[PDB]
Amino acid sequence: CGIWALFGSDDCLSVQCLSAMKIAHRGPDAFRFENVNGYTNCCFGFHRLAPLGMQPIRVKKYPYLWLCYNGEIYNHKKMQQHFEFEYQTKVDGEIILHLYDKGGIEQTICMLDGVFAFVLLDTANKKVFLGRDTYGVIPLFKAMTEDGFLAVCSEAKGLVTLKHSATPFLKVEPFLPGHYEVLDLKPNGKVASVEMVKYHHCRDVPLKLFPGFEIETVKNNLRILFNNAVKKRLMTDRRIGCLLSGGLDSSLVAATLLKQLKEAQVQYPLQTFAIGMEDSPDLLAARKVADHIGSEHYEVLFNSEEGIQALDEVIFSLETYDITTVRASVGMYLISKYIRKNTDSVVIFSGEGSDELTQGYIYFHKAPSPEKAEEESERLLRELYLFDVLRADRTTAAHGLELRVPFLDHRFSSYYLSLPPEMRIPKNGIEKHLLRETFEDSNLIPKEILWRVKNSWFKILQEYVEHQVDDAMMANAAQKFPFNTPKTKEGYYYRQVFERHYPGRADWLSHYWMPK
Amino acid sequence: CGIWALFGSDDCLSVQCLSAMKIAHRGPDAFRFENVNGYTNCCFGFHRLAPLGMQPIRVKKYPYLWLCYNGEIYNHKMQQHFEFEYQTKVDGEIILHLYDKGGIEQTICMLDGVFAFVLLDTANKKVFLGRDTYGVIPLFKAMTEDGFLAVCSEAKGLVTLKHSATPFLKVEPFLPGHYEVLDLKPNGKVASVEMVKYHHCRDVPLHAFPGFEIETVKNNLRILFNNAVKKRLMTDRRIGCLLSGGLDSSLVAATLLKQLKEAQVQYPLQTFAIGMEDSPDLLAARKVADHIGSEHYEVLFNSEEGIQALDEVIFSLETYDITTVRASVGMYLISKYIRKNTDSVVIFSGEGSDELTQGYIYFHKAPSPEKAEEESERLLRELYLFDVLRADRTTAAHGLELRVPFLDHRFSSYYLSLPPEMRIPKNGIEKHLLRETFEDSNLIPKEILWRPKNSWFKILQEYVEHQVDDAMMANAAQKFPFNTPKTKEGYYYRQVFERHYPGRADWLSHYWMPK
Repeated sequence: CGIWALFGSDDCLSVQCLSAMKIAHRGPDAFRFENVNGYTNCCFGFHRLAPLGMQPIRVKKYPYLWLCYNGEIYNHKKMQQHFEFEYQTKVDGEIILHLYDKGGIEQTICMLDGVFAFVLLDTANKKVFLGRDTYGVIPLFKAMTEDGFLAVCSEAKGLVTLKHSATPFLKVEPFLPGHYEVLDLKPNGKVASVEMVKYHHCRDVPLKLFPGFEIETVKNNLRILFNNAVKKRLMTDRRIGCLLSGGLDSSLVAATLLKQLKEAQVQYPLQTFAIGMEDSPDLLAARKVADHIGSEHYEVLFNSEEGIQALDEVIFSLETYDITTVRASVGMYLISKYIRKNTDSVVIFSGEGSDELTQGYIYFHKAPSPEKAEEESERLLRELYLFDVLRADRTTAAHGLELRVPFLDHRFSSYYLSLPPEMRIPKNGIEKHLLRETFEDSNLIPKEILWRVKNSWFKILQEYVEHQVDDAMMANAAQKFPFNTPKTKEGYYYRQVFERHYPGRADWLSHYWMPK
Repeated sequence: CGIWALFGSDDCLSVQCLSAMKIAHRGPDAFRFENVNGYTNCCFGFHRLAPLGMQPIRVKKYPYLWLCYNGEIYNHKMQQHFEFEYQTKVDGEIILHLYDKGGIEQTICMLDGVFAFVLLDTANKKVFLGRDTYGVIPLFKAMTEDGFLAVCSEAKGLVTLKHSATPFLKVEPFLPGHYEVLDLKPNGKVASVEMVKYHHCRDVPLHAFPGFEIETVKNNLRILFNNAVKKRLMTDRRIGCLLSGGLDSSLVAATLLKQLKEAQVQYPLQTFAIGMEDSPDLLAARKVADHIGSEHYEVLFNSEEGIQALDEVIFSLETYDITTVRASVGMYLISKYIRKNTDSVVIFSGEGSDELTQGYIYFHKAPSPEKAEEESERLLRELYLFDVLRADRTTAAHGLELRVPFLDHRFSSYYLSLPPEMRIPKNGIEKHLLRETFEDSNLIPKEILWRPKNSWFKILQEYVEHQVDDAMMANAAQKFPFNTPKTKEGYYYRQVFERHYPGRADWLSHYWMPK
């Protein structure tokens, strides 16, 4: 789904509908453009994927509450029962209105375990509220003007097109994950920012066994939390698939997903997807996992020409120029296109965030101290809304598909980060040793995968960019891209394409990778 | 309230949204712009006039029915007769409750009120377009041979539309009294299937003295006029009136005030009269207001504003007819004054009396009463272009509403069913039956009931005399081949209309027939 708001508008709302429709790829099934009574300058916009729920949500009990949200709140039945809240509509996000009425904005955002990005408007109290998930899933982009012009969109493609007269420059920036912004609605449609507070994560009480921090009492808790995350991500009326990259995280996610699906009396078989080159070891591992679990495996053979042609599309969708995310997202875009075309699975489960939480990266072997490794992991999790969640989310949503990341749930990630740093660090030369040990006896995935001319894909990209980028431009790039100057030709070409699609807005990224 | 629906659109939808906002003046409170699931090419748009609804009506009992209408029916509270539960607070949902009951022919023939609706049935794969018998609520359709369809309220919301597959699209006013059925092809585009008239009264059997003697007809006419005013009274907005100083406006104002007093209405009636300084029409309006006690607001509009409002009047009225523009200048000014310095939205006016009651001066020179009846029926059929068109385009242009009490289905059917001798002028005075009907109720002073019948045309001609050169009137036969203006005023109106609406000048076939 795609949310969109235009609180404050000196221009007409018809010239500003093209920007709203620029994110129509998120849901190509419905679209509603609606204004707000008394504040006709401010409007809304929603896109839906897959009967008679739509947005904005205006309920009879709260006539002054206007909510435009996209994502999934998993603990809505566990809270509509704890506090009786009659829901007029079948929308998952209706509980946000009730929680806001009951206890304001601070308590309506800390009890939404799940992924979400919402815009809330209160005419009675004359206030506007924004929100994003604590890890950056379900992104949000905000554009603010000193006059009081406010814009919010799911992606940045819906804000750069927007025209605001009486102000030459409009600043479009990604909404900081884990934050809520309270702004005051002036009686002319404009807004004035009143506060911006980070609510961090939470460890919800209404969600078994959590004795302490012993080795045998940690693996059991990790298993319980992972299974609970998969179970709570299961809830949906749409088909669920999986992306088998061949790694430990994807294999564990697929195995647990299959087990919980079988426990949920689900009729459709699970569809696991793998993308790679011919006879690649990753594809072999994915096929081994699929055969071990018995899932409908769909292998996609990567051809370099398709990636070369789709470089521009993936740069446009991802809205970034970082080399690593583009290289890792070209294949994800292709596999999402294949899933949309040849299969009927929309909900996609991936093991994104495991490497940045379970110390899964190679350079973590060179951490001077476990505390440094923990700090690096926390920093990666904070900056996850720009590198991997962006790659796993924008590319997935570019084809009308939904993303689920069980490794990025609040409870399991919080418990893993609360573990002593001596346990998260690699122990016997293998990264993420604790996660591998926690599933030794469950027999979820084969043992050889549990504990585990060279990669001839980046060579094609390197040679293509080298042929397409001149050395004189690279020398000139110091005075051509003053902010985040590319150091290689690949970065230069990615930046060139990104500026061609988005001119002058390159502040969305400030670093690349690898703090060895 | 304005409605704007697209079917079979191929040139996206965001670039086609700016055409809908051209009718935002009808309702400036809210605005919706929806789509059709499975038919993304099709889209809907509603402009609401003022708490929680919009009119892409989808009722959970009929998930495949999407209705958009801009009007108000007076027979919905048929709900008691049919025991039809209504999910929403709108009075158009019953249309769906009727469409499943008996189709579209029976639904549109039992709607007592003004309406122009578009309905989409996905299950039956059809689109239905409807308009009232006298066309009080406007409706304009633009259809291409490819399958494109654009149904709006006014025409200003369709001339902006773009067809990337056809150079020219024909925007024509939907006929007043027809229902149109179109087959919904899978590609969103719609072909043309059927278009049948439904005419007039068929709802009076299933909802609420024979003879033609002079007393019985008078009693029946009084009863029907009172019933029309009473059924038009129902609304949540304030009710005003336009005191033109004539018989029809005075009668409507008196009956409206009497019913409002019978309705325990707290707010006083607001009667508005626009005219020149010290004019007989304004004096008559003041006399009527004093006799009935309504709060009277008088506007002494000067020639400068009327001249400066000619462009906007022609833009809103979408016509180049001389008389329509002449009356529409004053109607537009009085509507602007009403919106600006008054909280009254619903307006009552006698638009349809001079045609249905044969109250024009030239009706005296009638070759026969049958000829007069035929002329009156011809005027009623073309009423959606001259008088109703102005009374709607100059009212909805300021976020107001028009409630014509004289063009009631039962009242018109009974008046037109009378012998032609009674309708014709009796003693050299037109509308004799209407005047005799209310001669005992003491609604309005006798000096105004009788005595049948302000220099604004002269300044209009003076302004448009040094604006159309004598050379520009010589080539009018080669500059405006269709409906060539015979006067300089008509040439000015036509040039303004062409500047606002280029090429699409076939909406008005004739100009106006005084005989």
